[PDB]
This record gives sequence, C-alpha cells and structure tokens, in this order.
Amino acid sequence: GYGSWEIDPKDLTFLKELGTGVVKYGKWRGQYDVAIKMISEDEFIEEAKVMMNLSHEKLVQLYGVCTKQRPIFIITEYMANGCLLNYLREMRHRFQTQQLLEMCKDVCEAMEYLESKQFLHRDLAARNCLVNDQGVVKVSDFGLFPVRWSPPEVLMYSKFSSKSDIWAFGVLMWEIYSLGKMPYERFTNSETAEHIAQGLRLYRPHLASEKVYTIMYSCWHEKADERPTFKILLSNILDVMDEES
Ligand SMILES: Cc1ccccc1-n1ncc(C(=O)c2cccc(C3CCN(S(C)(=O)=O)CC3)c2)c1N
Repeated sequence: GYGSWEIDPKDLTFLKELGTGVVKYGKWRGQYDVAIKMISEDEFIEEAKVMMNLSHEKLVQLYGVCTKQRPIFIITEYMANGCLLNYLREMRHRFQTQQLLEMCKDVCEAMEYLESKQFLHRDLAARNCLVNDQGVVKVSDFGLFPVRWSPPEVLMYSKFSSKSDIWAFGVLMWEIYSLGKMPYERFTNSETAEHIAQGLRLYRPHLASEKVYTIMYSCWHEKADERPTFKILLSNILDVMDEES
C-alpha cells in the first residue's frame, strides 16, 4: 500500500470541474479545499510517487491518493488563483510591481529545494506554476517540446542538468516581468532555436530594473557551468528586494 498517503474516496465532496486527465475542485472531510486529478494507469501514479518524497511550502503539496478504485485520483492542495500564466495575463489588478519579484522568490525557493534533492524539473515555466488565494506562487507538474525555455545544450544535444533548470528559471522571470508574454513572441520555436545558438537573448522587460535583468540574464550564460545555482539566485533576489523595497 501507499501507507498514510491512502485517502478514503468517500471523504471527498466533488464541487466544480476545472479542466480535462480530469481535474476537479472539492473538499476533503468537509474541511479542506483540494484539487483532484482523475485518470496509462501505471505512469499516471508516478506523479504522485515523486510527490510522496518532495515537500516544500512553495511546491504544490500532495495530500494523498485513491488507488483501490477505478478511476484513480490524485489529491493535492488547492490553488484558488489557478495557473501563474493566466494570473499574469488576467489578474494584474491584484498585484503590485514589487510583488513580481516576490513571485520570482517563491519559485526560486522551490527550485533551491529541488536542486538540493538533486531533482530536475525539466519543464519550468509560468504555465507549470500555480497561485493560491494569497498570491503565493508554487511550482507544479514536477512529478510529470518547450523550446522557448531551453538552453542550447538541451536544444542541440539533449544535455539536461541543474543548469538547464537554471536557464528555464531565467525565462520564467522574464515571463513574470513581461506579464505573461510568450518568450520570443515574434519567433517560431525553430527561429528561437537558431537565434539562441547565435547568442541572442530575451530583452529586458520594461517592468524589470537593471539589477533584476542581470539576475535573469545570468541564467542564460552560454556555458552551463557559468550559470549560477538556485542558492546564488535566491541570495541575488533577496538582495535586490532589500534594495528595491
Ligand atoms: C490535482 C493535481 C495533482 C498534481 C499536481 C497538481 C494538481 N493540480 N491540478 C490543478 C490544481 C489546482 O490547484 C488548480 C486550481 C484552480 C484552477 C486550476 C487551473 C490550472 C490550469 N488548468 S489547465 C491545465 O486546464 O489549464 C485549469 C485549472 C488549477 C492542482 N493543484
């Protein structure tokens, strides 16, 4: 069994549908808001297995699993403000410019945890983060081609490492400060690939100060070994936060 992670499906009260495996909102024992993912069977449950070993306040938290019933459920904490990408596009009336860097910090704390566990995300993007009722950003979908979030060594030789997560984080910062624009907005993936290899980088978004841009820019160093760690980036972000607020 999955031990204490096994949830009784009869403690769930399904309330609203959120998308379509199948994602719904509900309550667990009339008390806690949850998101519920419905469903191959063996590879679906892998997401949950990864999530049983990773726990952080900026990482979407597994609550449990229902595996003794078809279909199988995955249950997690509920993120009321949904996807970070849509939030950045549709919910600007709800956050200040200073808060953009706080969103960055939330993601950076999650990524520093993952990095310390020697665990790669491989798909870090605004689309793969979620936002709770307080505007706290959390990394999601880490239990499960993104050309626009990839460094050249990934594009050219499928060289995945901590430094490929670092590159994508920089692109995520760019997404945040550009209020959810698609990176390389006038290029196809193929053109993006070509231009990246030639050393073209994303421009400084208007809302980003020079200090902030330096932080995202450092994530895009051509040499993977020259890119910082999440530990370094977290310290860079706190520093700028102290200065710019
Ligand atoms: C069930 C699950 C298992 C493992 C990892 C993550 C989740 N998960 N899925 C949705 C949510 C949410 O909290 C959530 C709450 C409200 C809204 C939304 C949106 C996000 C984007 N999706 S989508 C993928 O259809 O575009 C629509 C619904 C998501 C959440 N925590």
